[PDB]
Amino acid sequence: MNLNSIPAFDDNYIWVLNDEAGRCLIVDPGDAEPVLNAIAANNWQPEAIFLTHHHHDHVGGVKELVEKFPQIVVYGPQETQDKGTTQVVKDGETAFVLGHEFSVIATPGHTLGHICYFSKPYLFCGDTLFSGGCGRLFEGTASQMYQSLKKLSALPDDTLVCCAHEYTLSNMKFALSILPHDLSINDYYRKVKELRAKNQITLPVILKNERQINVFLRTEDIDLINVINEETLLQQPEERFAWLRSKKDRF
Ligand SMILES: [Cl-]
Ligand SMILES: [Cl-]
Ligand SMILES: [Zn+2]
Ligand SMILES: [Zn+2]
Ligand SMILES: [Zn+2]
Ligand SMILES: [Zn+2]
Repeated sequence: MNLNSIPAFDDNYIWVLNDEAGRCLIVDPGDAEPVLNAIAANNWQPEAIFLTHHHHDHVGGVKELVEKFPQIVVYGPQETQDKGTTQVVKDGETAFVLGHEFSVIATPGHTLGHICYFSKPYLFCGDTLFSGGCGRLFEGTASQMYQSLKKLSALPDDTLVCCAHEYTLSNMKFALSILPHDLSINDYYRKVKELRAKNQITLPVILKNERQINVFLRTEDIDLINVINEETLLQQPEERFAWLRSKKDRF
């Protein structure tokens, strides 16, 4: 398969995988217009849409896409049944698309019903995991997001993190506000700053690298533990997650 990105709105990406014949899988199409344009420009043959969660910026384009291409199957969680899903998927299920079996992983936190899709190496993790960050907890608890990120981080090292928003630079500025001396975070911040200064996409990222630069994946890293403890004594990695997530909310 071949990966493509379609920008939408201010900072969304609509990921598309295509096979050699041009059949395609479209992930979280919040705006149909750039998707329809890309389908036509590339002569793609739409097969499926994957939805990760119910927010407008991920689902708004479904109706128009399926009107133009009624053959599309729309896979999504129960919380998207009223957003155009025609095949519900749940934790531990799979969807067979473009000749590949995608695993479905429930990741409550950003929304309660958020799911991620994985077919090695591609991880479509929506708004759960971002490069350098994680989703805001609009519906779920910090415990849920902590457990969700633990599952995603346990995927293979070569996983390509295909998240939905170009938030990487802001995420790294937050990281430096917590760990200003951390060399890996500083180096990745500079790389990202330069990509964005040239208007270049920062995604996808390799999970092995991501774990080293993402404070939300580092709650057992002694360096982060120690810096947090200079302000608030915390012994549980899950507590460090909630402390970080609340700090980021205010940043
Ligand atoms: Cl809104
Ligand atoms: Cl978010
Ligand atoms: Zn393959
Ligand atoms: Zn969202
Ligand atoms: Zn909104
Ligand atoms: Zn979003």
